[PDB]
Formats: sequence, C-alpha cells, structure tokens
Amino acid sequence: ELNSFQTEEITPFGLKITPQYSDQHIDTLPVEQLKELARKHHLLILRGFKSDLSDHEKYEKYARNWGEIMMWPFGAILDVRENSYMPLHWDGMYKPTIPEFIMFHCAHAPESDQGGRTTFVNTRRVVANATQQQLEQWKNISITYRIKVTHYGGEVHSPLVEEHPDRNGFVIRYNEPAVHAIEYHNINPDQVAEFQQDFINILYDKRHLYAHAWKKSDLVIVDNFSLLHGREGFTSKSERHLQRIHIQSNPAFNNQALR
Ligand SMILES: [C-]#[N+][C@@H](Cc1ccc(O)cc1)C(=O)O
Ligand SMILES: [Mn+2]
Repeated sequence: ELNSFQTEEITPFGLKITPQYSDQHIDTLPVEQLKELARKHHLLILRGFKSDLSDHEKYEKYARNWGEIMMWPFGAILDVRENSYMPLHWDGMYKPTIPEFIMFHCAHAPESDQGGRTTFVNTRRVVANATQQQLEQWKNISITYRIKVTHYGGEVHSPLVEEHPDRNGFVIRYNEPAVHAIEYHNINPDQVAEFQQDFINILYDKRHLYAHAWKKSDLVIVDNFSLLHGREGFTSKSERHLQRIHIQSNPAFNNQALR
C-alpha cells in the first residue's frame, strides 16, 4: 500500500517526487495517481528519474498517457531555449482552449546558469489568504489584455477571479505587466496604479510563490487551472533548454476570455 515513489512536500506548496531505487525509470510512475496529486498539490517536481524524454517522439508518446495533447501550430512540444523577468500568466490566454496541465521536461540545465528560476504562484492560496473585502473587490475586476502576431486573434478579456473548472474553489487569472497592453475595468482609474502595485506584491509573496531551479531530466507537472507561472530575470547568460507539452482537460476547457 506504500507509494512506488518518495514524496516530500515543498514550501510553500507542491510535491517533490523522487525514485525509490537507483535508475528507476519515469515510466514506472502511475500516471493516474500523479494526475490526482497534481490536482491536489498543483505542482509536481519529478526529480532523479531515468528517462529519454529529450527525444521528441518519446516525450510525445509519454505525454499521451496523461490525456489529450493540446496541439500548437509547431506541434506538440515547445522547445524553450535561451535579462528581464517573464511576467506571471496562465497558459492558453490567446488560444481557444486552456490546458489543464503543463509538462516541462528539462533537456539542459547547466550549473553554469545563475538565477532565472521558473516562478509558480498558487492562486488558490492567494484567494484563501485574502480578506472578504479584498476578495469582493477582486471578483468585480475584469481586465483586457492585448499582445505579437498570433494565429487566433489577440485580445483577452478575463475576470480577475474565476471559479475553478472543477467547481471546488476560486482562482486568479492575471497577466502581470512586463518591463494599451493591460486595461483594468470596474475600478476607479484613480486607484488602478496602486491596485496594480498591491496585487503584484500579493502574488510575489513567500506564502504564495515557489521558484524552481532546474536540474537535467526534471519533469515538472503544473496545474495550469490553479497556478500562474513566470520566470525571474536572469543575471548571467544561460543555456537552459526546457521542453513543454500541454494536456487538455477532459473535456477540453474552452477559453471564454478570447476575443
Ligand atoms: C496563448 N497563449 C500563451 C499565453 C501567454 C500570455 C502572455 C505571456 O507573456 C506569455 C504567455 C501560452 O499558453 O503559451
Ligand atoms: Mn507560460
């Protein structure tokens, strides 16, 4: 009745999953149990397992065990390759569907790289830590985002607070500004600047944010319905190479914010 992997809880949220014996293969892990843990804990770091997922064919075949892949024009896999931070967002903003899971495989992460950790914000925890007056204000705010050339048109109008697709709580949908692109609704224009200051401070809080330093062959599973994610600005030059696959909910979740 024991698990077939070791688990350690991450601060402030998430699970770090590691092998029980040397050279344990990633294919040994029970995918349906992992999906349940990812929905409950929002972030899984699978570290130390043997895999050949830098092979695009093998990675795609592996991800199909998790569900329907959300395909992009370039295919199933985005190869993320290498100063400013990348703003918090959720994936699928400008697409017709929002994927439930992001899978990141680390094909390359030199110790040579300094900083630039991937950021993960548990918006369920943000909602749970808010006062009632805060949450009431946030539920009344909606935001229009304008982006780059995209395949499906490029304007997003999203409430700041949404109910989770599983109807078991509320989440935050927010795209932080980068250093009009963003336009806030239902708030006095006189208060927008300070609200933006205050809300970004709330998201970049040690109670809510986990910053991940990559190691080669990490497989990270992200609950895109519950989290926002981004990246710290890089101090040094980096050769990091991540490989990203999106997995649809069943049925796929249509993106009502796309305009
Ligand atoms: C569609 N879409 C994107 C969403 C996005 C929006 C803003 C930003 O800075 C980065 C990514 C994805 O899911 O990849
Ligand atoms: Mn992203």
